[PDB]
Amino acid sequence: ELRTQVDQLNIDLLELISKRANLVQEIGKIKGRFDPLREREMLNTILAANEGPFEDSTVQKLFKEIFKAGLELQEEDHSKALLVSRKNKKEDTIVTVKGLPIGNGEPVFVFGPCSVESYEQVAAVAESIKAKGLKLIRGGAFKPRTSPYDFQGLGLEGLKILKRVSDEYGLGVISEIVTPADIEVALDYVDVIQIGARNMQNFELLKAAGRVDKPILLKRGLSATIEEFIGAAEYIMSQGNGKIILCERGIRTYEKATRNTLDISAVPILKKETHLPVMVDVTHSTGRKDLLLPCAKAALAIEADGVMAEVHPDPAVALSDSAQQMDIPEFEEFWNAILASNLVP
Amino acid sequence: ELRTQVDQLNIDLLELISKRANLVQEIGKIKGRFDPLREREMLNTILAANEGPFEDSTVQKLFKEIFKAGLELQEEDHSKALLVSRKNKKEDTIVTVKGLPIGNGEPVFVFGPCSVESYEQVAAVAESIKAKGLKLIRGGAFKPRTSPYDFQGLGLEGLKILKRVSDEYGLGVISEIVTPADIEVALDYVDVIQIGARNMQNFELLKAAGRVDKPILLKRGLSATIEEFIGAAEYIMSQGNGKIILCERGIRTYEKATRNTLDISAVPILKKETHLPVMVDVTHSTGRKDLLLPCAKAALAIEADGVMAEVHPDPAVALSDSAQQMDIPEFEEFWNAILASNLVP
Amino acid sequence: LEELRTQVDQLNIDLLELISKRANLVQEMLNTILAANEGPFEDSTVQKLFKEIFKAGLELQSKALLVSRKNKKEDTIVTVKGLPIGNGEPVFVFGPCSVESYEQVAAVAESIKAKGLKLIRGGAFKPRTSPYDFQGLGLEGLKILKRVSDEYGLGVISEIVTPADIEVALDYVDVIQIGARNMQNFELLKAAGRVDKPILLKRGLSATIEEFIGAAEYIMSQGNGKIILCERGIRTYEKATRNTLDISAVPILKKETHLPVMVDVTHSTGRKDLLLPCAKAALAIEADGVMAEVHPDPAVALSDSAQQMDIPEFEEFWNAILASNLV
Amino acid sequence: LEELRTQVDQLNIDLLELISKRANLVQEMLNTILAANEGPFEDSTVQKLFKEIFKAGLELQSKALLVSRKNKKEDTIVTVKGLPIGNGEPVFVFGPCSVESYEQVAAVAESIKAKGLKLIRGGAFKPRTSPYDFQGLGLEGLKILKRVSDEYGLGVISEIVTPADIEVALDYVDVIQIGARNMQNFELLKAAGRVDKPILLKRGLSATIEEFIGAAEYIMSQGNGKIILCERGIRTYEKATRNTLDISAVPILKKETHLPVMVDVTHSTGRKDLLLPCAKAALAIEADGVMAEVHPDPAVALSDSAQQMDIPEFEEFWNAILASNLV
Ligand SMILES: [Mn+2]
Ligand SMILES: [Mn+2]
Ligand SMILES: [Mn+2]
Ligand SMILES: [Mn+2]
Repeated sequence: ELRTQVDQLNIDLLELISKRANLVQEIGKIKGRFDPLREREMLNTILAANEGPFEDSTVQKLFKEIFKAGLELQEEDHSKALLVSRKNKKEDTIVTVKGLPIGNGEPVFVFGPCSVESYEQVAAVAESIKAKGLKLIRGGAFKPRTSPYDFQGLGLEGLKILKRVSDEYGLGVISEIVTPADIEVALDYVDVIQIGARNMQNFELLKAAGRVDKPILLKRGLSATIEEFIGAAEYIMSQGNGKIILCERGIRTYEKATRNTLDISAVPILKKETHLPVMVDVTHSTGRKDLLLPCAKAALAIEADGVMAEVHPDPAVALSDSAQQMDIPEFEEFWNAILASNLVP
Repeated sequence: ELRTQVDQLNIDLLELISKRANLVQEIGKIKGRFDPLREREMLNTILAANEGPFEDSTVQKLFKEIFKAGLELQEEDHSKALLVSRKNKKEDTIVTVKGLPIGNGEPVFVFGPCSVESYEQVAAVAESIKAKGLKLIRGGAFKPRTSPYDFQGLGLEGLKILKRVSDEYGLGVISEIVTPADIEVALDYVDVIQIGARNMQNFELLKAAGRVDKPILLKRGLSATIEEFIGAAEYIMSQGNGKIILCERGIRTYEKATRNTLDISAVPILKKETHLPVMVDVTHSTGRKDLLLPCAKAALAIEADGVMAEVHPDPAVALSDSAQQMDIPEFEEFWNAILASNLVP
Repeated sequence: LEELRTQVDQLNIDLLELISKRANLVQEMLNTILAANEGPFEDSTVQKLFKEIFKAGLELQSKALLVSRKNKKEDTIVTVKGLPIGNGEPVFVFGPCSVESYEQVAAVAESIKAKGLKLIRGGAFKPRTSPYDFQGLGLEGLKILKRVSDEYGLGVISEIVTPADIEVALDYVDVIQIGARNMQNFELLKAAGRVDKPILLKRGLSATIEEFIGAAEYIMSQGNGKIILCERGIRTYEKATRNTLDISAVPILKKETHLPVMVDVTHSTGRKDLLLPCAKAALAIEADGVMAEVHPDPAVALSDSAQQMDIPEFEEFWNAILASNLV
Repeated sequence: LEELRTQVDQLNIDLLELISKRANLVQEMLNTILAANEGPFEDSTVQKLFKEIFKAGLELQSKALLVSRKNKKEDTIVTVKGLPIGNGEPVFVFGPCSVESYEQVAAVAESIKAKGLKLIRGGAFKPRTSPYDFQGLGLEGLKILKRVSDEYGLGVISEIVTPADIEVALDYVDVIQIGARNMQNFELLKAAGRVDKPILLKRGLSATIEEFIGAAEYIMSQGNGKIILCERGIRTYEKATRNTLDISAVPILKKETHLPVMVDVTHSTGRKDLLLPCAKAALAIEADGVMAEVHPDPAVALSDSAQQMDIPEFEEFWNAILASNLV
C-alpha cells in the first residue's frame, strides 16, 4: 500500500540522474578527461549533507558509480560499445588483402616459413604456395626469441627478400613488426603487419599500427583473456585503423603435451562479440606437426576466417621451429587433405 | 684410432646389462615388487668398489637408472606399453552400447538432463531423443557439487527413474557413480557408468570400475594432464575392464569468458596415443549455450567418437546448469544444424 | 562554469535526499524503471545503477557456512597428542612420504622425538599417477604407524583414500589426511565428517579457495569440526617447481574461516633446495604449522626420492628453524 | 637365491669397472649399439640407458648467461640514492600507482621522507587493459617526479613503455621500470640495456622463470648489468586474488642469478588486506626489497583505487613492519 509510492521515487531518480548527466556533459562542452580533485570536492559536499540512513562509505560508493557512469557519455569514450564490437557496428568487417576479402565467409590460408633465412628458401615455399593457387605468404624477418642469443631474424634485409619473392610469385606478404619505429618502413614491404603474441600489450606499438592505413594481424597474447585481446584491438581501432584481423594461436596452460593449448572456443566468442575476422595459427598453438591437420579441420568447421601454418623447404636446418614446420611434400599431403575435406566452399 | 675400440666397450655393456636383467627376472621367478633394502645393499657394494673416475654420486645415479629399467620387464608392470596404449594394442577399441559400436568411425550423440529431477522431466527428454532416432540418454542421479548445500541428486531413486524411462523409450543409460560401494548396485540400472571429472583420480573408484563388466565413461579431471588422464584409464584397464570411453570436457584455465577451456587438441592426441574412443562434452566444457553448436561442429570435424550435450524440458527450474541446458525447441534447432552439416556420415 | 557546477552540486544533494528517503521507506522492479528511460544513458547503464542502489539497502537490513568466521568468530583449536594446533604457536609435522617398513619409520620417529617434536606423518595409502608405482602397504602400513606411535609417543597423521577405510583408520591414526586428489571425493569427505577424529584436508591440485572452503563444509556439515586445512601448492604453467606454493591462501583462509591452516613445503615446491625458505615464509605469514618430508635413505625411497630430506639434512633444517626466531 | 644374487652382485661390479674404463678412454654412436640389441629390453630403454652413461662423462670433462651465478658468483649490488639494493638489507619502495598531480605525489613523498625512507615509485606512463582508462600524464608526469625528487631527496622509480622514451627518462628517473606487459618487448629491453641506469624488470603476467632470466639477459647483453628483478604475481585460475604471488620465485632467482630480487605486494595480490602478510613473507624469504602503493586519497585514484593504502593506513603498515623485527 505504502510501497507502491516508493515505486514512483524510482521514476524521480531516473529523471534526476538523467538531468544531472546532461548538465555534466554540458560542462564538458563549455570547457574542453579525469578530475580527481573535483570528484573529491563533490564527495565532501555530499557526505557533509548525509543525515542517514546510509553510512558515509555506502553513500560514497553509490555516487562513485553515478560519476563513473557519466564517463561513457563522453564522445571519445567507447567503453560501453567498443569500436571493434558488434554493438558499435553490426556488419562483419571485410579486410581485403591481395584481392582476397578476408572475413567474407570463404576461409583463407596463410603458409610460409617461420623465419626468412634466404631468397632461395623463401622462393621454394612461394613456388609451392603459388602452385596451389594460394595468394598469401607469411615470413618472419623479426623474430621474438626467449633468449637474446637465438636467431633474431634478418631484419630489414628479411623484408626486402620477402618483397622480392612476393613481387615475382604474386603473393601478399604478412610479416611481424616488433617496435613502433619500424611500422613506417614496413609499409613499403608488407601487405599485412603482424603484431606478435608477446607484443599484444605493447600499447605504443598498437597505437602506431592504428595510425597507418595497412591491415594488421593481431595475435592473442600468451595468457591474454578475451577481454584483453578485444581491448588490444581497440587500441588499434581507436587511432583510426579498422583493418584488423584477430589471430588465435593457443594460450599458456599447465599442459605439457602441447606447446600451448589451442582455445578453439575463442573463434565463435570473438565472431559474436566483435565484427573482426578471426584466424587460427595451428603451428604455434600446438607446436606439433601431427596436430596441424586435425586442428586446421576444427578451425574451418568452427567457421574461422582463416588458417595459418608453417612450411619450410628443409626444416632440419631451420633457425626456428625446426620440428614444427612442414616440408614441401608434407605440405602437399596437408593441402590434399584440406581439399578433400569439403570444409572450404 | 684408439676411440674405435671404445666402440666395442659399448657392445660389452649391452651384453652385460642384458644378461644381468635376465638373471634378476629369474630371481623374481624363483621367489614370487619393490625392495629398497636390497637396492641399498647393492649400492653399498658397488660404491665400495668405485675407484673412479666417476664420483660415488654419479655412479649411484647410473645404477639406479639400470635398476629402474629392470622394473618394466616384470609381467605385471606395463609402464613401457600401457594396456590402454596403441603400443600395447594397435587396433581401435569398439565399445558397444545398446547396439551402437562406439569408436567404429561413426560419431554418437548423448543427450539428456544435467540432473534427474522426476519421471516426467526425464521422459520429456527421452521422447525428443527417440523422435530423432537416437539411442542413448545421460542423466545425473548423483551430482558432485561444490557446496554440500546444493542439490546432490536423487541417488538410487534417480537411477530407478532412468531405468524406467529408458526401458520404455529404448535408450541406453549413461549415469555417474560417485563411490566404490555404488558400482555393484549401478550394474542393474545403467548401460554405461560415468566417472566424473572430480573423481578422475579417485583411484579406489577407478579400480572398482575396473573389476566389473560394464562400459565406463571416464571424464578428464579439471586440471588433469593427458598423461594423468591416460594413467587413470590404465587403473581401470589393469583390473580387467577394457571397455573405456574417454571424455574431454574442458580444462581449468585463467579464462573467464568460459567456464572451462575446451581442449580440442586432446582428441587427436588421445586417439593417437590410446586405442580408446574419445568423446567431447560441449556443455560442461564451455558452460555456454551459444557455444554448444560451434563446439560440437569442431568436435565432429576433429573426428571425435561422440558428442554430449544437455537438454531439459524447462531449464529455468532445473536444479543444476539452468542456463546451459537446451530446452526442447532449442534441441530441435541444434539437431537440425547437426543434420545439415554433413559432419556425420 | 560556476553556474553549471553549483547546479550539479545541488542535483547531487537532491539525489542523496531522494535516495535516503526511498531507503527509509523500503526499510521485477527494474522492468518499470527502464520503461521510463529516455536518455542519455542506455538501458544497461540505468539498470546497473539501480541494482547498486537496491544493494545498498541491505546495509542495516543465518546461511553462513559452518566453517566461516561469520558462523564462529573464535579460532578453532585442534589438540593432537597434547599440542593445540591453531592456538598461535606453529606446529611441525615431519615424516616419510611412504611407509616402507617399521625400521624406516622408526628411524625418522627417533629423530623427531630427539627434537622434542610430537607428530609424525607417513603414507600407508599412496595415490599415484601410474597404477604401476608403489601404492602403499595399506592396512599393514597403518599398523606400523600405530606401533611407532605407541613406542615413540608421537601422534600419527596418515592419508585415507576411500570411505570404508575411515572407520578402520580410527584405531591407528590421530589425524586422518584427505589428499589433494581426493579434495572433491565428496563421499569420502562426508565419511570423514561422521567420525570424531581430526581431519587434515589438503587443497586440490587446482582447487579455488571457494572450493576448498566448500570441501571443508562437507566435513563440518556432518558433525566434525576438527578440520585442519593444508596449502600444498597449486597447478600452474611454471615448470621450475612441481606446483606453485600459493602463500596468499594462508591469510585468506585465516580471515574467511576459523580453521587452522598448515603449509606443506615438500609437495608444493617439489624441491629440496626450497624447503627452508618456504618454511620461513609460511612461519612469517602466520601459518599454524609446516609439514615436510624426512626419510632415512631418500635415494632408495618408493616415492618423492629427490624431495625428501635425509636425517643429517633434517638436523640442519631444524637447526636453521631454531636459529631463525620465527617460532 | 643366494647363488643368483651373488652373480648379480658380481655383474654389478663388472659394470662399474667396464663403465669407468670406458669413461677413462673417452676422456651417432647409439646407432651401432641398438643394432646389437637382442633383448630383453626394447630399443627405447637400451637407448635411454646409454644416454645416461654418456651424460655422466661430462662430469670432470663459457656459454653461461651473464645474469647467472655461473658467470658471476658475487651478488650484484645496485646503489640508488645512496641505498645499496642487494647487499642483504631489504629496501622499501612506496608511492602512488599513477602520478596524477604534483600535490598528490608530494603528499606521499612527505610521508615517505618522514619514515627515513629514500625511494619513491610513481607511474607517468600507465599500461591499461582499455584505451579509455587513464594512460598517465607522460612526460609531464616525469617532470613532476623529478621536482619531487629534488625537493624531498628521494630516488625515483618510474615505468617507461617505449624504446624512444628510455633516453628521455634518463634526466628524470633514478631507476627505469619495465612493466610486466613489456617483459618480452625485446626492443625496449635492448634500449634499457644500452644506457647507464638501473632497470627494475617486472616478471611478465605468465612468464616462466627461464623467460624472466632470458629477458634480464637481453638487458645485460647490451652492457647494462644494473638490473633489479621484481616478482609481482603470476596469472592463474584463482579469482580470490588478482594474481598468485609466487613467493618461490625469490629463492629460485637468488640461486640462479646474481641480481637483486624485489616483491611487489600490491600488484600481485590486488588486495589491501593481504599487503602486510605478503610483505612479511617476502622479508622472511630474504627478498632484497618490497614494493607497495600509497595514495593520499585512494577512493578518487585513477588506477588501483581499492588497492592503494591511504596515508594513515601507510603509517599503520610501516609501524607493523618496524615491530616485526623482520628487517
Ligand atoms: Mn614458427
Ligand atoms: Mn550439466
Ligand atoms: Mn611426498
Ligand atoms: Mn598499482
